Amino acid sequence: VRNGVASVPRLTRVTPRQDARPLDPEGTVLITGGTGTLGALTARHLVTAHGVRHLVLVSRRGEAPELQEELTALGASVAIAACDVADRAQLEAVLRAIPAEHPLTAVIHTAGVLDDGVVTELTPDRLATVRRPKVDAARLLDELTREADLAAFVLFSSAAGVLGNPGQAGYAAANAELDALARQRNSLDLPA
Repeated sequence: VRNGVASVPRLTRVTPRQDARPLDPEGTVLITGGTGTLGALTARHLVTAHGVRHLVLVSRRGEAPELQEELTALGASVAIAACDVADRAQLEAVLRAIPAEHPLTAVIHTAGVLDDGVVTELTPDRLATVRRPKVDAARLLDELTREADLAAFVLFSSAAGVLGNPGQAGYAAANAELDALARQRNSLDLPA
C-alpha cells in the first residue's frame, strides 16, 4: 500500500532489451564460487560466448584444477586464490592480485550455501551464515568495485526470495536482499 493505493506482486513476461553495455574482451571478470558447478558454468559461458581470456575465481577452497586446465586450454589465463567473498581483507588482497594490465571488467556473484530449515527450527546463526557469503559478499563487491570499469554485476539469487519456498526463510531473506542491493546499484546507474 503506497500513497493510499494497494498493489499485488505478479510475474510478467519480459522481452529483453539489447541496451546493456558490452564487456571488454581483454579484461578480467570476477566470478564468486567459480569452483562450484554454477561458477564453473558461468566461467565457461563467459569464456565461450563473450570471449574473455582473463578470469578470477573466489571460493573457500581456492582451487579448481579441472576448470583451471579447461580455461588454460581455451586460452584464458585464470588466477585463483583461497578467499571467502564475505571476508574483507582476503577479498581486498585477491582483487589487488588482479593485474593492472587487465582491470576487473565485470563482477559475477554465484556464491551460496544452503542451510534450509523450518521457522520453528530457525536460529539467527543460520541467517548470518547464509547471508554472509551471498549478501555481505555482494555488498563487499559493490563497495570495492564502485570505481572499477564494471559492465555486469550478476547476483545469483534464488526463487526462494521471490516466489517463496517452505523451510528456506533465511535463504529467501538472502535472495531478497540480493535483489534489493541490485536495485540500489541500478538506481545509481551502475550495472546490476
